[PDB]
Amino acid sequence: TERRKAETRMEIARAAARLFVGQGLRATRAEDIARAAGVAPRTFYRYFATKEEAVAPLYALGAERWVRAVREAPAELSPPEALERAVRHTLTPGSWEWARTLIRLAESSPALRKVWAEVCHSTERGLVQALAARMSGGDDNVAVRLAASPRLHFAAAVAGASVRVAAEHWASSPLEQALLNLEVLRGFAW
Amino acid sequence: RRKAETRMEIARAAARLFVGQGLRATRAEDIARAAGVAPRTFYRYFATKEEAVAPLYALGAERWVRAVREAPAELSPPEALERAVRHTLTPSAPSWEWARTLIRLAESSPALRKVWAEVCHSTERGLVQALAARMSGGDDNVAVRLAASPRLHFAAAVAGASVRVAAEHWASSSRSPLEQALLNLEVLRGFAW
Repeated sequence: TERRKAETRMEIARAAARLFVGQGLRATRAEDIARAAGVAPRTFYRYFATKEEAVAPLYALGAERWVRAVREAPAELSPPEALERAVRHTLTPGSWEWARTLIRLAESSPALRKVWAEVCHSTERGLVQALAARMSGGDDNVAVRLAASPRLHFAAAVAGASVRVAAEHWASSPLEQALLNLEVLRGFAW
Repeated sequence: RRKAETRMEIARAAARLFVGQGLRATRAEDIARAAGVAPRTFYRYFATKEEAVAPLYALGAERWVRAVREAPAELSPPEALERAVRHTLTPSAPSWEWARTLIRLAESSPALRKVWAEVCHSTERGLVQALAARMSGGDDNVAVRLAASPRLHFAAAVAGASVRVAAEHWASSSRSPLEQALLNLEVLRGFAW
């Protein structure tokens, strides 16, 4: 593995975030982010095509924590339990306000909305792979069948949406909403 | 204005090429040539080759939202939702067959997946406005309250996902997206409007 690429990507991301909240997206330019990250423009563009794409790593961070929390939940737990536990772990504060502002920024920028939508959408497949495993009964072979299941694809989307929508509303106006939202899966044919 | 006309011409050109030659083989410059436009003009509208398909995707998504809005007023939201799904996912095979291919392409390209995810997500806000109006009782003032409702935001997301997921599976296998979408929607049976 080489996480150095990954290390540098985050450093740039954290720089972009401070600037976007500090000065706004329009005022901030890709070149300014590079300066802020203590790196050359050529390097910036090696990793990101545009200023807005530079936030993705921060978003990915929140989303991966959620998926990991589902995967790491104790085996004995049921999926909706695992889902409830995951939500609570992430969205009950471990900063917090800075998250609120970064998501808030997406409401006002199409380009940032794209990044946000893209990160959340990617999370879905991961989440299917987490849920599939949990129900798998240990057989990877049995699991792979379930991960190709449209029913599971939809459930994953609904769980994702429960958190994402809450987060979005929280930012524009999250725990209480996400949990309320999840209730819609109560009956779900897992 | 003109932008949209131009944007679609480029998009149709990209699509023909992606199916004709594949995504990797095709470059942004080739799309411009195909669209009868200079590269500078291409980049005026799109940052990358994959972003050029968005207008085609937007087309399918706007059909779905429009079908919710255009449903007869007397219809209840879930009825309106049911009507929209049926309209949106009941087929002009060349038009239906193209869609299947373009969505299929997303399964194999991360960059296209981004474009696909972004178009479907945009649809959500439009849909909340449509649903809010339906329940509005005509008062825009009463409507705006409902459009700020987190319960409605979630329901809109779930309806969107019901169609999108079905569409995605439809594209990847050798059926009707309709059956899956409706099945998926069942999760809103007795949702609180």
